[PDB]
Amino acid sequence: SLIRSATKEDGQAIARLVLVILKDMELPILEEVSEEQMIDLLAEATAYPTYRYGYQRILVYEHAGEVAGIAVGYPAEDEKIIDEPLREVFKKHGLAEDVRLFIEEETLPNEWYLDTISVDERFRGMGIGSKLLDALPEVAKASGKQALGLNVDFDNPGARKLYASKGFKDVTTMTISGHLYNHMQKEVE
Repeated sequence: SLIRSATKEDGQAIARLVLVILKDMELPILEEVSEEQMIDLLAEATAYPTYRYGYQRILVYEHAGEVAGIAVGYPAEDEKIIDEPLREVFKKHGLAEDVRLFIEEETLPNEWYLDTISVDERFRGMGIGSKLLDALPEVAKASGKQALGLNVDFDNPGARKLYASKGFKDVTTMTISGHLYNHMQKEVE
């Protein structure tokens, strides 16, 4: 029902969705910090313009006036600065600043890079991811980028078919933390 860019008040909702990703990565920080505290830390980092999951980097899909899914991405040149805000928030809260997060080696030069499309578990099976993805060319374009890019795991040929059908084309191959990926791009107006 509504697609809009995230606001500062979408912090907790974005943080809940991001928690799912962390931990699916099995980040060791989740053994040391409770879920509730991790959500608070993430939400606070959300308020930084440059954060990986900063609201300014995020498109929201609103279903029944509630955050149902988010699409998150950034210019490729921003990849080395995106995790700094979360390290700053950790330092503020007395935690070690050098928590293991993402390996920052996944983009190609000159794309708007799609980091994640995440759909709330309560709203699966409703087309939300695929609609968020339809909205993304205009985001790349407004960013001055002529390519929108992404990585799909080799063992996700279903997702890869989905992106193919939306105009994405295989461009390279990457290995990140043992997993192999197809890097795909779609040209933008």
